[PDB]
Amino acid sequence: APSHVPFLLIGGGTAAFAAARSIRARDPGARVLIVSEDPELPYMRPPLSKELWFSDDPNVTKTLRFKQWNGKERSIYFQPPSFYVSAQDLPHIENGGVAVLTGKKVVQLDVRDNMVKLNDGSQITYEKCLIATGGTPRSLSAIDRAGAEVKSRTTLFRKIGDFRSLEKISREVKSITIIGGGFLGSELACALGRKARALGTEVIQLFPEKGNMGKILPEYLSNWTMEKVRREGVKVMPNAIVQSVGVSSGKLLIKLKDGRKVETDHIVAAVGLEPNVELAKTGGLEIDSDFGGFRVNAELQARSNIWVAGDAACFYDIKLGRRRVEHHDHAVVSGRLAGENMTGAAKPYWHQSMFWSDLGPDVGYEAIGLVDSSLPTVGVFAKATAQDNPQAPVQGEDYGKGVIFYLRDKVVVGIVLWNIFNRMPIARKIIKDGEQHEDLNEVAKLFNIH
Ligand SMILES: Cc1cc2nc3c(=O)[nH]c(=O)nc-3n(C[C@H](O)[C@H](O)[C@H](O)COP(=O)(O)OP(=O)(O)OC[C@H]3O[C@@H](n4cnc5c(N)ncnc54)[C@H](O)[C@@H]3O)c2cc1C
Ligand SMILES: NC(=O)c1ccc[n+]([C@@H]2O[C@H](COP(=O)([O-])OP(=O)(O)OC[C@H]3O[C@@H](n4cnc5c(N)ncnc54)[C@H](O)[C@@H]3O)[C@@H](O)[C@H]2O)c1
Ligand SMILES: NC(=O)c1ccc[n+]([C@@H]2O[C@H](COP(=O)([O-])OP(=O)(O)OC[C@H]3O[C@@H](n4cnc5c(N)ncnc54)[C@H](O)[C@@H]3O)[C@@H](O)[C@H]2O)c1
Repeated sequence: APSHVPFLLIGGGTAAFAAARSIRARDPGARVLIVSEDPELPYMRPPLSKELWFSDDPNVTKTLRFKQWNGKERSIYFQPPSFYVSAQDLPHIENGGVAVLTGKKVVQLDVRDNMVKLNDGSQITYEKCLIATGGTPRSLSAIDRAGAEVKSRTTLFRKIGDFRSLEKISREVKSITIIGGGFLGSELACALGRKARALGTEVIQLFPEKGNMGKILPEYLSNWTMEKVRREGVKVMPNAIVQSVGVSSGKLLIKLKDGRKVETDHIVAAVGLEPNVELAKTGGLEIDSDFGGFRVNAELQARSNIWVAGDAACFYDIKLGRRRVEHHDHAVVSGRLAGENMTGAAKPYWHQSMFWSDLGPDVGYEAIGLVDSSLPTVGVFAKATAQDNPQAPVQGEDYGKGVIFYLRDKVVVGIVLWNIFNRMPIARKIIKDGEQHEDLNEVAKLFNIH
């Protein structure tokens, strides 16, 4: 660990890596240090809830290689270890390169003196710095307030480590319960459901909302989705409010506020994330009270010499207003954009990032913009043409293929492409134009629906 380094990147996930690759591309001589709390070198997370589960290789938990949707096999890691330079070496080695100081944590930040202090006492000074701290899984107070007995049987899910433990458990218990109906809970339910199909074991998913992906999708579509998650071999329990959790003769017992009791062997809790904003205290950086995370401008800049990117960044979108996005692709785009800006670029966030998700073979979608079920929607499908806050939506209908528009005024500000491939460039085009559209059935033709 050197005492000075030109570019300091705090946090060793997706955003930070994208930043490093970007800086090097715009300054082929650059010297970049990543300080990373995790012992692991930068890796992507999506395969931990999706592809690593569907691998036919039994060695998959050691190899950590997966197949992409298009044949090509690869590693979970961004680069092979042999592509980074030592932390000690980084000041000298000609041409520079990227170093990763693994297993250390930044615990104090002094913006005045361009300096960080590590948890071991080390101090580093910097010319340019990026916070890319990500966030931590939220906990359930019903679990927080229980005993060792309970907590020992409870998983949060974020790291490679978590994928090794849960994969092991799935192979040796009879029943697992997922608590949460968002992205992680739902994707996990499917992966575990396809696994339980072989052994005839059970998988329960329960949550407060009426159906999966309640905070993202309109009610009709969220309902349609839940039915598909069931068909993956999952026992879905909507409208469940967890009251308490204890053990009874070696088993977990979940008690719902409705009087029902759920018995199970293990619990995974997917109930959102808390953005990692500890450094904001000592650094004296503005936190956003509405969205959470560090408040930064359109260029991801907080103070001079310091930028924020990824899950921890609340930024200004010139086109869609202030936001904070927590998705893989956004981490890449914003990390890459901060890299450019740390090497003088000065460009505002403009190329919109996107996301995607899959729940069994029949639910596959991509999305862009402000995609929030609390906004008015207009949806258009190969069966019906439904509006929600050309008529009001009917559950039980066929919703296998369509596009859903999310509105502010007459302006489309978010789109979800529902089992439709290869039309993302047009979704981008529509968000960018920001026209007040007369008839959205016209706009929908752009996506081949009809
Ligand atoms: C299982 C899983 C599946 C996902 N799948 C998808 C998907 O399919 N599609 C999609 O769009 N998104 C998905 N996401 C989101 C994706 O994982 C991105 O990683 C995340 O949105 C952005 O990563 P980031 O670099 O901003 O933060 P992170 O990847 O969280 O990295 C931050 C790193 O900083 C370290 N750190 C924190 N504080 C400090 C500190 N103070 N000092 C030093 N180090 C610190 C943390 O340990 C962490 O390693 C998924 C997430 C998970 C967990
Ligand atoms: N495909 C994807 O984009 C994808 C996949 C996996 C993970 N991720 C990321 O992983 C992170 C965390 O995943 P997540 O699904 O936990 O976050 P999330 O925000 O999607 O989940 C929020 C869900 O937590 C549940 N919840 C909140 N409070 C609860 C409570 N008190 N009791 C019971 N349930 C409660 C609700 O069901 C709510 O919908 C997110 O950043 C997510 O974007 C994304
Ligand atoms: N779009 C997706 O469904 C998807 C899937 C996995 C990962 N990602 C991630 O998103 C980022 C860039 O997005 P991208 O859209 O250019 O990724 P990509 O390179 O996979 O896109 C290529 C095209 O493949 C299309 N496609 C056609 N048939 C598909 C199928 N059967 N299953 C999945 N996709 C199919 C997608 O719609 C996309 O337009 C990358 O980080 C990538 O890893 C996207």
